[PDB]
Amino acid sequence: IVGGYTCGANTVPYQVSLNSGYHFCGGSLINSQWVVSAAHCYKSGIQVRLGEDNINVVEGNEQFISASKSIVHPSYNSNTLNNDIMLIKLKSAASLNSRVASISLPTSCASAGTQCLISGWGNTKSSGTSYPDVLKCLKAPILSDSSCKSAYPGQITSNMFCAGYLEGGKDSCQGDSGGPVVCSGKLQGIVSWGSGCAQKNKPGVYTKVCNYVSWIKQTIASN
Ligand SMILES: *[C@](=O)([C]([C][C][C][N]C([N])=[N])[N]C(=O)[C]1[C][C]([O])[C]N1C([C])=O)C1=NC2=C([C]=[C][C]=[C]2)S1
Ligand SMILES: [Ca+2]
Repeated sequence: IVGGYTCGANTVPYQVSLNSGYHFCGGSLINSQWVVSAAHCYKSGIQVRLGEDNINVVEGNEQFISASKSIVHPSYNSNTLNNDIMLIKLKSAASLNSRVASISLPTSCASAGTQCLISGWGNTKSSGTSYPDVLKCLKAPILSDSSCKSAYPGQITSNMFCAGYLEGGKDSCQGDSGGPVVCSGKLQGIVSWGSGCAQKNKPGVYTKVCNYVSWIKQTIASN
């Protein structure tokens, strides 16, 4: 997260870190046994880390649970990142508490202009590299589909939306993928991609979760 601020220990209880010997992507807890992340974050041997703040220090509120299965969206396209979403099941149910909580799925898609909270342990510099150990936060509005497609002509599908500021300086970045975009108490986006980080006229692109609620509910119910 570039241009954001330190969230505060466990102020984002649904935020999870996907670990394969090191943090490689973020994710969102949707219930005690399931996590939502980006399809491009898929890999074998994933360990979900909940209740984290400083990912390099065991502070006392974390729960490390191995994934038992991963399900990449049936229409995921690794080249264009269309349908960039995946489900990860925990080998054992997480113990839900105030610092480890699930985030609700959308009932309807959010409108442009709606303010959202984007979070992650990604790079904090737009022209360099500096990874934070504590969770970073960023308030960002959903941009019109017009400004989104204008910035990325021919690259935006109906399964993506842009959020951020066209002026640049504030945005998600590498290390944030798979992470949450929460608006009005619901998971509306998943950190997906973008042109560089926090660059003017190049806002962050996020998977549009509202288009997948049906798939998520049916998939988790059958697995
Ligand atoms: C993700 O943390 C980043 C998030 C980038 C957010 N960008 C924005 N908000 N301006 N995404 C990657 O860097 C993606 C994935 C690839 O398809 C290409 N790239 C683009 C164009 O954004 C990460 N994803 C990966 C990382 C490391 C290795 C593989 C995927 S970090
Ligand atoms: Ca920790």
